[PDB]
Amino acid sequence: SFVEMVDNLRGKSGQGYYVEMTVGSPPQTLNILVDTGSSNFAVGAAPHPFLHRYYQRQLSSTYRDLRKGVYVPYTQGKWEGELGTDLVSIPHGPNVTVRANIAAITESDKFFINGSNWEGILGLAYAEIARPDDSLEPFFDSLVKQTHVPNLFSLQLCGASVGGSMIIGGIDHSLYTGSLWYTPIRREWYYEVIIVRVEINGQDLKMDCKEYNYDKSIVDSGTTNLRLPKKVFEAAVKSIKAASSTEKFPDGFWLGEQLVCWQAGTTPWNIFPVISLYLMGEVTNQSFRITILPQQYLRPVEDVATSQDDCYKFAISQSSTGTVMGAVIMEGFYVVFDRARKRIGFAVSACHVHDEFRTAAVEGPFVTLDMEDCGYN
Ligand SMILES: CC(C)c1cccc(CNCC(O)(O)[C@@H]2C[C@H](C)CCCCCCCCC(=O)N(C)[C@@H](C)C(=O)N2)c1
Repeated sequence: SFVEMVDNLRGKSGQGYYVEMTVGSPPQTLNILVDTGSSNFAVGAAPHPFLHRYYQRQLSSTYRDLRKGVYVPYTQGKWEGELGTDLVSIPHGPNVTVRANIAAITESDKFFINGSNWEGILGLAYAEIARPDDSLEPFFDSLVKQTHVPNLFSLQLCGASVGGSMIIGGIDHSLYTGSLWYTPIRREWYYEVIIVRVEINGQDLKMDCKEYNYDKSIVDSGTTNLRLPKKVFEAAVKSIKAASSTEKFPDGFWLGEQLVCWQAGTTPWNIFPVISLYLMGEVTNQSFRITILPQQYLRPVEDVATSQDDCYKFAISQSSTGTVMGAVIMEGFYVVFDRARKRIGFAVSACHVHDEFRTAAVEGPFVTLDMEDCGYN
């Protein structure tokens, strides 16, 4: 019955992936951004220039006020609203209805995106990072408690306008090839993992592996880019610059500001290196790696000019709050959030990214000593 959930995600490049949901009685249909990097379920509940529609509490006979305010500040963007509960369903999901916490967004800043087609956010991470506090039960915890849906879901985000799948309650084996490789969830707040080694074009960055996880590493479908701590970011940019010194780019390109362009069909993919992230495995001294193609961290963008060339933005950003494995990393992999077994699985997606001589990969096993020391304390 998982086939009913295949291809239930849609989105625009750089504007996230969303699923169709209904809230209230009678059902109100809304597109909800799926975000594994937060734990609040929130919807537009008041007019906004970028909102096509929104939740109208007054029309829901099953709405209940919680008489408590709420606000969420993300790394970029924020909103504030009113808490309440209502009945929720997922048309292209499991065949159930749950009573869930809903933050009715009444005011927001640089959160909704002009013409993005989604009107709310579904935070899939754990209660610990829920606002206002961990007693506000997140959506997925409610789903699992109230129904027979097993405590795991999987995400297949397909790249370049974009689509994918959120398999709720299980794993759909037709969505990936090869074996699934699992990494422990270090702590149940964000989906936190431990990166134990980083290579660029097969060259180890040779840093204290604690730097990779300073101060945490998370898997976050609500973030576009791969975000790296200052020290790691500088090493990676230095390495990617050197591999691609055949050509020249504005330095604002390396900051994610300016885009770069090439004559349609002549993007010089070969001069951009592949990036390998090694993740802590399930057995002692064992890791596995995921390999990222340049087609993943060079995000295609529409050229606002009279030209119809190939234009891209550098989708690796500097971070001050740890490593973020964002959407461009998850694209091309099938990612299993196995909450029941405190682990996250990776496999090559059926909608994988294609190069001519190179391929994205999930390979193991590897031996890695002292992986324990890579976690930050
Ligand atoms: C809420 C708490 C727990 C919290 C606090 C700080 C950091 C985190 C880690 N997760 C951050 C996040 O992924 O949830 C948001 C989601 C977003 C606002 C949701 C709407 C935007 C979706 C499409 C545009 C993506 C551009 C982008 O990449 N962004 C806008 C990053 C910069 C970001 O900030 N994304 C969680």
